[PDB]
Amino acid sequence: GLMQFTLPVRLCKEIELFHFDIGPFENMWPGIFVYMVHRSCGTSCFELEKLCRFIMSVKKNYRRVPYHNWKHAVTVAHCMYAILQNNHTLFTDLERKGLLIACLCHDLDHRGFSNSYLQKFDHPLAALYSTSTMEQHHFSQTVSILQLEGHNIFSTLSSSEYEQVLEIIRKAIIATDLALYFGNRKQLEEMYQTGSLNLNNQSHRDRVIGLMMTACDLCSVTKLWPVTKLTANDIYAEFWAEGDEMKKLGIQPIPMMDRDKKDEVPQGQLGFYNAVAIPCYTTLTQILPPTEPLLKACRDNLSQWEKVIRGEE
Ligand SMILES: CC(C)(C)c1ncc(Nc2cncnc2)c(C(=O)Nc2cccc(OC(F)(F)F)c2)n1
Ligand SMILES: [Mg+2]
Ligand SMILES: [Zn+2]
Repeated sequence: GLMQFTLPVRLCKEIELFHFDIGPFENMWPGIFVYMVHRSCGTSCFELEKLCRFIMSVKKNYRRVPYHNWKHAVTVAHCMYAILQNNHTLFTDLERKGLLIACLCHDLDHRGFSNSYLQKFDHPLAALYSTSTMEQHHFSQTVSILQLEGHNIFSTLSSSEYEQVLEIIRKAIIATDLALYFGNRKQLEEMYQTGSLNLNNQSHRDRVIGLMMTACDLCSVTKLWPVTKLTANDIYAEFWAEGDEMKKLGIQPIPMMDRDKKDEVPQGQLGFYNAVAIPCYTTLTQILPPTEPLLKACRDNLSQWEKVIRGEE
């Protein structure tokens, strides 16, 4: 009970900031997650023996891919932690429990290929889950691990609290399907502007959690430019591999996934910032004003890509 996780001074201070990088020491990441769980949720939230066994099972079920790896799981969980800590009173106990676990589990068993590639390959998962293919698989993987003997971190919740938390996690993971983000933000924009947004409405909370999940999932665009730029190599490493696999199926991939078209990436990032990233962090700042540093970091990084295209770097 009295066993608190403590980080070195520099991490203890920087972990509270949105632009925190979790560092290259893999063996510190579980402790960084437990630290955030204890401060975000409480030391009572989870049995430490069960939590530690859950964390290491999740880690085992993330693959050795360039981007959709264990580091991403923890990095996304950290963004959620920063949003929850800056929005203390807005979220219930069950939501702070569920969401940190949802983020850690949101890309479980990712092979580094899009829902689109699974469909064109005719992968079994595409037959099992017609839409949001990988995300339904991520939730499936999350339930499987929870049901491993001595892994059920929610055991002390009631039947209805258990069913509520797993429903928060399912919606949260399904919302990381970027295909579902465009309509979710648009609805949230209308609701905010017409002033019909109501956080006591469960359907409206769901949409706001959805947007929070997109913002956490994209948080690599909200880091210091050195972090954002080097993470962008890992992301394009996966895109170009999928491009290669499309060519193998006899399909020219989109320029974004074509390694023969690397020159187009700077402009491709501009579109992504303008079409997805900036809108996402703007709506989020409108609903949750203390999340404004994500929008500011994201705009700084937009400018850095503009500087790449102008040949200044
Ligand atoms: C896996 C998924 C959630 C979809 C994702 N995550 C991070 C991304 N960028 C990133 C940037 N810097 C560092 N780390 C990650 C991109 C991306 O660049 N997506 C992208 C890039 C170009 C065009 C495009 O089309 C779209 F705008 F319609 F989404 C999408 N996509
Ligand atoms: Mg995903
Ligand atoms: Zn992700």
